[PDB]
Amino acid sequence: SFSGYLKLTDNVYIKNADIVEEAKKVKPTVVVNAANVYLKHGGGVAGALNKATNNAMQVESDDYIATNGPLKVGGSCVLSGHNLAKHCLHVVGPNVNKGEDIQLLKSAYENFNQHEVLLAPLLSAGIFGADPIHSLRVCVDTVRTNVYLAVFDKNLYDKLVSSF
Repeated sequence: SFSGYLKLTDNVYIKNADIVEEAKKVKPTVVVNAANVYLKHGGGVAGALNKATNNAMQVESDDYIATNGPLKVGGSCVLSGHNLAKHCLHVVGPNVNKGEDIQLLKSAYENFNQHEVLLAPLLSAGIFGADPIHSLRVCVDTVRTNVYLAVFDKNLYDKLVSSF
């Protein structure tokens, strides 16, 4: 199972790790993707997860969008985890860099409560533009299921732990 995590709360754990490498090692039931409404996995965590699946995640996602249309900001969908996990929970956090409402970050984290255990990134962090310290706070105050957070950046990981 998950190893090397620092326990933050009863159910939230954190590790300085590449979520792709973490998924390949653990092969969790659920890996969370930092998705956009179109499921266009171009950069950040989404681009990295999609590249690890040899673009199979993007092919599957384009078929999902053709059938269902875009997700809502704060919403999610469950798709295959391919070679990374049993399932991928594509969750759309607000992108501050597109003027999206940061209060939708709580709604985005509520999607995690439908899964008993998840490997996840901090929603709306990185290229989505939100403050990762705020994202971790919303995560701990919203997610009640077991969430194993992978923070790629060591300097950000240290700042998150030291300011928690």
